[PDB]
Order: sequence, then C-alpha cells, then structure tokens
Amino acid sequence: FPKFESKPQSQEVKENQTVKFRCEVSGIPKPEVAWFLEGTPVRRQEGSIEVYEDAGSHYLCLLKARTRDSGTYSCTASNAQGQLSCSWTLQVERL
Repeated sequence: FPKFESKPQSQEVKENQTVKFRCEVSGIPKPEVAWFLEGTPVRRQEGSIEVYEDAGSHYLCLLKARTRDSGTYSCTASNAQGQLSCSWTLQVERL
C-alpha cells in the first residue's frame, strides 16, 4: 500500500534560486508519484522544472524559482490498491 516515509517541507526563498522538494514513498507494487501546484500538475521542462527518482527518493526541483511558482504544492503516491497525498507551501520573494 502507498505510505509516505519522508514528506517535503515548506520553504520561503529568494527569486531565481534553486528549490528542491523530496517525496519518499514506500509501497507494493511501486507508488507512481505525481506533483501538483494548487491542483495543477507540475510537469518538467528542458531546463526549468524537473521531476525524477534517485536512490528511492522522488524529486521536484525549480532550478530558477520565479514569483509565479509561489503557492501550495502537493505530492500524490498512487498504485493499484490506493492513493496517498500530502501538501506544503512555497513563497518566492522579489528584490
């Protein structure tokens, strides 16, 4: 069943900085991790947004954080037996 072993925490940061969110999911078969911003999926870009798995940890990274990225973020681990979801916030500052 999908469980969260380590949830991403909220972070307030300056503009254009790198942000990293780390979901860590356990479960049988393999919880498919999906990320969202206020209910909208957060999909990867060429070199702006990236979503990947590395050493059992799922990641979301904004390498150049803009003010449009502020808001409530969510992560959903999902397999054939269920769906487990959690949330946190991002605050991108200006000058």
